[PDB]
Amino acid sequence: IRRIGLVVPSSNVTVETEMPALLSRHPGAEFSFHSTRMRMHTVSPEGLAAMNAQRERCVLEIADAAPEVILYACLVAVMVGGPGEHHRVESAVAEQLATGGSQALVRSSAGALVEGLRALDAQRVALVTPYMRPLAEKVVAYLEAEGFTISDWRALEVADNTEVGCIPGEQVMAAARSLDLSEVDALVISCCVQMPSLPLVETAEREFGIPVLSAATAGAYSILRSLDLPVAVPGAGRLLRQDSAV
Amino acid sequence: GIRRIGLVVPSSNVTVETEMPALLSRHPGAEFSFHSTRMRMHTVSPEGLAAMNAQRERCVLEIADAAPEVILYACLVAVMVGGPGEHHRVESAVAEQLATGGSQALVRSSAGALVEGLRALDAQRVALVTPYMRPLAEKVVAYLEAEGFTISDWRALEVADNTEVGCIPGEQVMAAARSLDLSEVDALVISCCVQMPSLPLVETAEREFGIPVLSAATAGAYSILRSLDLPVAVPGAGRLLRQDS
Ligand SMILES: [Ca+2]
Repeated sequence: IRRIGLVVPSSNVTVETEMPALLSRHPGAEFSFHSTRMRMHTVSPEGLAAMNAQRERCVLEIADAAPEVILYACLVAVMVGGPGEHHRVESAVAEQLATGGSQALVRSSAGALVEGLRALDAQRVALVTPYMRPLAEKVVAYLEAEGFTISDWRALEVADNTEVGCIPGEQVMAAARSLDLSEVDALVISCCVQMPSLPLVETAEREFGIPVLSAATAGAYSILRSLDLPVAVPGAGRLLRQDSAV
Repeated sequence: GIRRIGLVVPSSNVTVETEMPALLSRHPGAEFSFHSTRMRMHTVSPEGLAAMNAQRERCVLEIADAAPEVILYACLVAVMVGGPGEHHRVESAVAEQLATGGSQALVRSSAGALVEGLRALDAQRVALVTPYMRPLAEKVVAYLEAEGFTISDWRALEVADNTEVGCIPGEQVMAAARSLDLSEVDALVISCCVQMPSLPLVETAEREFGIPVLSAATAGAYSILRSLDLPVAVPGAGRLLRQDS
């Protein structure tokens, strides 16, 4: 049993749901999940700001559980900091654990997404997101700093975090179908930790004929690579079954 | 046996072609050949920089022709002036040019190799020496900050002529090192520029400062080795270049 530490916005309900679910289809490894929450309700530069300020407390709480990896699941709070903020966040967290002899590895949803995209050899990218436009635009800037080209994106503009957790798959699929994907390497069908997408990932891949992924499947990828386990997890798109194919 | 390295250099750049073979012919397990094409530039300003960069595609066909095993785009400041993550885009563009027309040569840029080498060292807190004008020096800093490094101090020698840069004494570079505070620093980038001479200074720097030092040239040397899947074991220049021994 591998203990995974989750740092999540208090109103987030989708990471604690999707991570266990797909990681339970792993061929030989078994996992357990352990959360600490940072208070946020409205996804705004101010909502993000007050949340992010709680990190120090959360890291301390979750390290008490001695997990093998900690996933800092606050994706948009990282990216609103702009170019390479996931490095300085992951670093800050590592530094903090180093103060107390924790052995935990660190990954973030922002890092993982970059990792999944690079694992795909993706250059041209499209994304679907529930954010307001100004925020959607920040996610896009951040990705372009990582070398990707955002050809097309969609922002459903749903600011209340609770409501984001309730976006139906059909709203998400429709936005995805409105996209021009002809010149696109990968579709990030959920660029948000909160917006559900899991039951969609595999089907979208089949329909669109290009790799599909989300913050969650990419988190699951990062996690698996960090614990040296086979990425051979079925039904969550090609990203997650790289070692079954090569 | 002999591994064909490609160099795409600024026309007035002199150091890359001196240092890259200097250190790389010090490998006990492989020998190398160097070959280049030139993008004209005389003034290291946003103007000349852009007009140099516009020459990339011609340069890259020219060198493909020789069929290098790796093509080093040899510009650092010319890459970093174009914004966070520019090296990815430039490498991608070159790479795509090559495949479009046969060549399988691997692609690396100094800017890239710099980060790769900082990262292989496990550096977070970095100090640096540059020849540049401050406005470009700050751009190089911003670029490295977006790559997740903390630039805790830097010197900027402020020498706009690329020829002046190359004629740059070890009196000056070594002096700047000693200038910077390094009591929190993990790695020295003793020269951020592929034009500014640094090498004789470098292996000593480490033994002097107790810390991993490097430069674009050495960092590009490291990156080349890794790309060619050769052991990194090159003398006289930092653990970075001798970390497999
Ligand atoms: Ca990067």
